[PDB]
Amino acid sequence: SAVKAARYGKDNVRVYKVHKDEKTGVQTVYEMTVCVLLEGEIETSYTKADNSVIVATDSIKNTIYITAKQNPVTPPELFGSILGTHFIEKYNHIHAAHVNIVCHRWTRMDIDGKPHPHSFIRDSEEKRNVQVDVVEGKGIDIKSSLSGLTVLKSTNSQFWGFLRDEYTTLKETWDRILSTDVDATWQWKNFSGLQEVRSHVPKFDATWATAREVTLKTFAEDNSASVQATMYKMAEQILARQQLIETVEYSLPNKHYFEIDLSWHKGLQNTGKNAEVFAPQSDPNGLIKCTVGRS
Amino acid sequence: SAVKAARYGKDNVRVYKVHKDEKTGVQTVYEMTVCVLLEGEIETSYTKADNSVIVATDSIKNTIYITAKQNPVTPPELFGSILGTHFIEKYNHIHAAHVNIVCHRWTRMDIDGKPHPHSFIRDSEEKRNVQVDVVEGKGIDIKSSLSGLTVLKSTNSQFWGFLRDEYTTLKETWDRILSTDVDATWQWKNFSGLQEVRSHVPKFDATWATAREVTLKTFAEDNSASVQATMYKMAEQILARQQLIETVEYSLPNKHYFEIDLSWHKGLQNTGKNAEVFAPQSDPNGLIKCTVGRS
Amino acid sequence: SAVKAARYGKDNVRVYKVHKDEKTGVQTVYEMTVCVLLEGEIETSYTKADNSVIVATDSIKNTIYITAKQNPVTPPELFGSILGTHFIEKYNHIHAAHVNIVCHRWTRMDIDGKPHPHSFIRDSEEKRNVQVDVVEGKGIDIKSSLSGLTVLKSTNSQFWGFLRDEYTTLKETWDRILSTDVDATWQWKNFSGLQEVRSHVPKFDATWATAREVTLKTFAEDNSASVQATMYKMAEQILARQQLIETVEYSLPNKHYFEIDLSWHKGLQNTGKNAEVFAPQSDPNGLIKCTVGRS
Amino acid sequence: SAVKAARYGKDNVRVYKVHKDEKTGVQTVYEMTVCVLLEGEIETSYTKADNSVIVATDSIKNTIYITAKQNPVTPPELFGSILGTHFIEKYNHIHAAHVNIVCHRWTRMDIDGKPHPHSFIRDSEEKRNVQVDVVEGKGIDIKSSLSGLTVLKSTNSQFWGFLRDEYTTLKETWDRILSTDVDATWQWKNFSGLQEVRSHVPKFDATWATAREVTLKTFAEDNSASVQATMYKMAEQILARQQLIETVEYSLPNKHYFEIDLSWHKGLQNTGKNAEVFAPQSDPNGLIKCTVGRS
Ligand SMILES: CN1C(=O)N[C@@]2(OO)C(=O)NC(=O)N=C12
Ligand SMILES: CN1C(=O)N[C@@]2(OO)C(=O)NC(=O)N=C12
Ligand SMILES: CN1C(=O)N[C@@]2(OO)C(=O)NC(=O)N=C12
Ligand SMILES: CN1C(=O)N[C@@]2(OO)C(=O)NC(=O)N=C12
Repeated sequence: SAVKAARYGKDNVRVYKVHKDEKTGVQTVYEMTVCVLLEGEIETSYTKADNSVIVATDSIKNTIYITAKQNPVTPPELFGSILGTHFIEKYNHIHAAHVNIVCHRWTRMDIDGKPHPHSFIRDSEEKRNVQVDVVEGKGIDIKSSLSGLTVLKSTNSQFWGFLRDEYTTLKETWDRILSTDVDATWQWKNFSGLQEVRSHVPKFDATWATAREVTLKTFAEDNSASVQATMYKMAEQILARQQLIETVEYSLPNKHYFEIDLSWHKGLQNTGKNAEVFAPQSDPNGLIKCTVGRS
Repeated sequence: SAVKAARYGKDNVRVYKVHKDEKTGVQTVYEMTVCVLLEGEIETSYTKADNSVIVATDSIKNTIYITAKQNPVTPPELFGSILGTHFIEKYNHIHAAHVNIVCHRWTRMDIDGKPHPHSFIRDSEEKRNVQVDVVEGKGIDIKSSLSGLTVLKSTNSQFWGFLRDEYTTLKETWDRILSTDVDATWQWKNFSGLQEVRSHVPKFDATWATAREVTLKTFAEDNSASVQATMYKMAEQILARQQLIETVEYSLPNKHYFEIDLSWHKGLQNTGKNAEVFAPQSDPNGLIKCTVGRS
Repeated sequence: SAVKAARYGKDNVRVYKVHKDEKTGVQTVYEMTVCVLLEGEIETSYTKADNSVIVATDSIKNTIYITAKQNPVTPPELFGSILGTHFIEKYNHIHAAHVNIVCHRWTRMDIDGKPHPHSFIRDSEEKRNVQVDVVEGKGIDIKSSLSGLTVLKSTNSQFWGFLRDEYTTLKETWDRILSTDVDATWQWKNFSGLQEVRSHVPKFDATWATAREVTLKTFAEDNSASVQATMYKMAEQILARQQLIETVEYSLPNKHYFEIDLSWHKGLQNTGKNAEVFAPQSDPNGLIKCTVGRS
Repeated sequence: SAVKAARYGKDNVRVYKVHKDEKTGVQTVYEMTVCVLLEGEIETSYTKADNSVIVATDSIKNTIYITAKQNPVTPPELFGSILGTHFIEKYNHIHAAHVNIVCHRWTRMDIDGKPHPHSFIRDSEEKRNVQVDVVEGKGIDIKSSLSGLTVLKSTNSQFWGFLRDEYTTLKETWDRILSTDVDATWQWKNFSGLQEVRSHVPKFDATWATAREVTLKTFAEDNSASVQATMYKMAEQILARQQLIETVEYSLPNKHYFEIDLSWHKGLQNTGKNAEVFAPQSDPNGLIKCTVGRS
């Protein structure tokens, strides 16, 4: 037997941080869930009971809190890069750090039209994420994502002209509901290290905002031929708007809303042109995935 | 043995309905989860295998869809009252109908400042609920609620002067974080029947909006002495603003955010006046409940 | 405005306790989730910012751990009664304590036929619960329950002879699948206080075991006319086997498994006598409730 | 822009199947959740609104049910291989099929010592899974797994001799609780196709049983130096017992149970040798991963 791969660390580290602007009195809050997994010359902790090579996960946790105290937690791409870099630089025998951050929404409350200085609402379960892979000698690989953005349109979605064989029962449609939970990931050009990441800091929030805006506008405006066609349009637009992105991945469930034939009851018409009441289906669900690159 | 209480029905009925304004082309969507449980002269289905008295739960489900097709689904207080009334009127032997409705948010999308005619976002997991108890000869009892409204304030919360004995370790504080998930219920005056409910229809959306506005404003603005003191202020204001409400119930978790002493690491100061990084606690949680009435 | 009802306390207190038999070396583990809510002369904490009457929920939490250290945590009926009694006796102004306990399964591992002295498995998500209401001057009300016992039978379930009207589409059946998640509660005779509870300690584990055995045997053996008929038989048997139980409540979802007509594909026969492949339905679900007493 | 990767299909397809032994009258039930995602010459569905190349996910769903009707659903490695092979053989332009199966437990009920012919219990939330990747011209890659096996031992776990620096607060221990949720995956030698899979059918159930037995025995019996050391022993034993496995992956959370110092209350001793009452921690959690191969 031989250890082919190993990684270990602390998952589900909840972190809150506040910034107090002293001039205005305005407070701003950040809340995240952090995972750090390490790789390196750790095989003997598995094979020979050698704990000497183990940076305890408890210590990893402490390190997350200390790093958040000493550094900005925004944008998450930066925080993750600082955190990951710390582990590979501090510990001679650690050669990679894998940092996952889930950012939770705390949106400033509006009270009688005024933004409140220190009151916030969890306005959506939509997340902003980063995956930061810091690898000794190969730089910093960042994947940024938004997830849990749930949307629905009541018309201007179609699905016809698909393959029909002896397995096919689905009727072609020129007018359906489309509902989905958007998971979109954009992968940055490899960064050489922390300096290069810092040099692009403004681009992170700007590109997240662009990706979200493009997603919503394209979903709302595309008279959709299919999930496939619509998601491709989103990706192509994001790529066109940020040079430093290599790939965009979308993963979209097709959350079906079924017509209910009520014609058995007093000839009630609730199908086709007359469809008003639908049965949202919990399961099963279509799952449509695309990775778009440049050429 | 004797059956002391019995109720039965269909739970977790997902319902979507669309309205198409033909003039403007504007579509509006409603999505809910419905539960209907019936009571009446049904004991023999339990005691003597007598299925003859059972309105099948499958039929209850059909009835929910048919009622949604034939009637407005908004406000939910009205829909629930219509639905409940149907069962007690249609079936001689059914004497009560218990209708629970969970309303899911589908907020119209804004695209370049314009509200989109047929595109929506699940903008929050916050729900609007009704419990409608239709009881033959005793009228219609409606409890309206909002739930899953998660809020946080970073200062202007205190907790001091509480009882201290040999079980007490908690330090008094004059500045803490307060975070909660608001569950608020307002119980209407008994309605004699469907006519009286209909006569008050506008009051339902208006009172829900008031309850939500009061909750958010009071939470944001109250320099809180405790959860108890703050929630009481919310309730008293709602009662003052709608004559037809008898009681308001609040149920508020105290979602603790703990200071992290980092003084063990290079004398880092992260407590009291210097507290920036906190550990949100998953469990356990305070749970504070209040029912406020008139006198 | 006037406070009509108030209660407050600590929820989601996770507790583990170990017993070490010194003779055998055998260890036994208990794990629970505890909620304690208090009532009493606490109105002024809500109405006048008077924290002086508040036993802090943090102190309630400490008290739960101290009580578990000083007393047996089994049977949960006893532990809950001790815990609740403490609050009403210690604090002059607290007049009721509501104690909910969820017991998690940690079943001893069998290794080559031998029970292992200190290794356990979470063998089921089935829970054993208690609700203990300790009310100053009115004694101790205990409701014991099992929940999350998920069962399925593949035949010997029927449902025919139900009411058929213009809302009915369900076909009568003489052979279906029946699947359910059993929630059963037995309510004890009021106890005068802690002495009387202690006097009946053996009855608690014995009655839980009886209730579970009766549930499983009756479910498995009853050629079921309906959920209603089967659940009544369970309840009547439990009542017959323990004098000190006043009522038994069952709450049973009907988790539907639908036939799939495949006759459209090469005349495949998968309905009625030929039904092999079924679609388990996530939602909606029947919900059947019964409370059985004595007469 | 150019599509670099694409896959699409149906997720969360719930499937139940019954076998009726006519001789004995014994029924046996299988329940699973199935995901099938396809790859192939499908780019134009994304880039040119060309639905002609799309095998509708609705058709994929139908195909899952038809395949379950026509073929054994056990072992899941076989079912997945049949299902995946169907898509690449039926459709000229589909070149890979990715089949994920989650098997749910339905354990036969024991009634007075007799196994019941048609009554089952969900005895654990532990799953048995397969991932079957059928790739045109490269054969069939099967990963088998067990997951959600939650275990706890109350002693004979240690953690000392780990790295100590200025980030370290964790005290070395020679006696702790160890609790984990076991996720173990074994990757089979590549199979050339369906014939070779069929030739090894007995090995699938046998190897799953071995992996589970080894996991439980090693966990229970190892006086653990660390999660790392213990999980390695499990993997090495599984590899030694089945020639046709290439790699074994374990992913183990370290579910912390914290000592509670009660010495502040009347000098109660509840730490070290006297630790009886512990606080199970929801989060954060260690996460320890290992892939073991041969050499
Ligand atoms: C109705 N429907 C399918 O049956 N397949 C799809 O995924 O769900 C698909 O491939 N494209 C769709 O947009 N709509 C679908
Ligand atoms: C810190 N804390 C308590 O210990 N009790 C309380 O509920 O959580 C309470 O009764 N009131 C509070 O607002 N804050 C609390
Ligand atoms: C098929 N079915 C119903 O439609 N109603 C029931 O609850 O689900 C009911 O009242 N009794 C049943 O056992 N079966 C049912
Ligand atoms: C106490 N503890 C750590 O702090 N790191 C570990 O993962 O949780 C680790 O690396 N090994 C352990 O078994 N125990 C741990």
